[PDB]
Amino acid sequence: CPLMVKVLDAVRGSPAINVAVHVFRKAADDTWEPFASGKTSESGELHGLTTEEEFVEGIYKVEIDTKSYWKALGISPMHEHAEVVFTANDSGPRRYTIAAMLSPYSYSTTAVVTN
Amino acid sequence: CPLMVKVLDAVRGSPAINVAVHVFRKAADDTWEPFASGKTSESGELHGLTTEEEFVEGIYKVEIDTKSYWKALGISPMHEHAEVVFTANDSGPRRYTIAAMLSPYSYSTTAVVT
Amino acid sequence: CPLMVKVLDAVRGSPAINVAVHVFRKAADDTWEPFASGKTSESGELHGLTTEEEFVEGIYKVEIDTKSYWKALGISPMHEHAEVVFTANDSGPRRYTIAAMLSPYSYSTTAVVT
Amino acid sequence: CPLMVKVLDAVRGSPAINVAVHVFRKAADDTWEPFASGKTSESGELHGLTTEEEFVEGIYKVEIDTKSYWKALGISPMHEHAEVVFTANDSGPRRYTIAAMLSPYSYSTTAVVTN
Repeated sequence: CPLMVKVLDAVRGSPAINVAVHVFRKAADDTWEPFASGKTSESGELHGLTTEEEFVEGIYKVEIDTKSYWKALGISPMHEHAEVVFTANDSGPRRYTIAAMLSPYSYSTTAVVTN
Repeated sequence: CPLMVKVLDAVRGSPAINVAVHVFRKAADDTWEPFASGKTSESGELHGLTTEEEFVEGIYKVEIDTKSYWKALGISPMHEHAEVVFTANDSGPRRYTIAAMLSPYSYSTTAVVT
Repeated sequence: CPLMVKVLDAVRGSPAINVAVHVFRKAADDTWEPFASGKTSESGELHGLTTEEEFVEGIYKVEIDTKSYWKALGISPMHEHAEVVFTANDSGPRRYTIAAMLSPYSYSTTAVVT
Repeated sequence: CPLMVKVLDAVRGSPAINVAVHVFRKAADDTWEPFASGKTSESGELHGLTTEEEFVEGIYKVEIDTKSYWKALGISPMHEHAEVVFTANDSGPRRYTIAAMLSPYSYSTTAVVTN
């Protein structure tokens, strides 16, 4: 499993469950073409987005629908979403985990890369 | 000053100076309309981007050229840039301080609203 | 001002006002020597804690009474209080801004050094 | 396993491996008594710190030696450690995961509490 996203609710101290996640890859021109999508599970994790065969080198965009997450709890948050754009597998295939920590008025998204 | 953007360097622990920041506002037709842009000062802050009259209710995108920042420090980052999209003034005028803390593999952002 | 502490509320997106802050410095015998204290203002900032003459090299602890802050807001937090411990001025005097962002279950802290 | 700590290096984008972690519990007096300790694995996680029987109600402090971590990588750190003090099991037994994200000049620690 080369790409996984883990989302945590730092305000309620719990996993961010059922959060929509969309992944895109930049095509040769300059457009973002749909690559994969899914929703986080009860543990706040999202596995199986793609495979080693499909996940080639490229610039990828991971957009987390944090707004719907907060609205469902009755909160109108600051951000429309949490997004990370990064280059993947530029020095060979790696396993990537996008770890996102959420709060209504702030968030962090970091790319954890392993061999 | 209703909108101020601050950028910090998580690796060196200093203000990220001379960083390019672009701000866009989403139009009725769903497109991104250029709003204002500038570069952070020695304190890592960007003031004067807009006015109270100009900064109406809406969805705004702040795009930081984090990549050029790292390049100039001799670093080749994994993150391509940093983008923060937020809804502003939907409950009346407010002053916003949008801060972004950078690292080659991560960014954190905060919004202080008063 | 060589040391400034700023506290923010990640739940409401505002400065955390009237937050108690206590600073200690580790003594030669390993005990925490009271150094300075105060409360955040309406901007969530606390200035004037110390001076260039008193702020010597050493290991400092900034203890933030997050608990009392939440209580006043009708919230019984799981986090008891934040402790930010750092070494200061070990390569000469520097100006430090210690910021802490709070939630009932978490806190993030940053340090800008100039 | 009621208490787990996971540490991530948000600056190098990897798990923070072999990081020492010390856990204390405030005793009836007002002092921090040793409770448990360990080192993070290659995944940056530390399991088996305590048991359901031993982890009773109380105020606990979890101190992560980030200073040694950054030095071993040749990176000068700002903080002595990343820490979290919290009341645990005050409303019955819970599972606690301390998620800490690290950078030389900043850290975040959030208690993820589940049933």
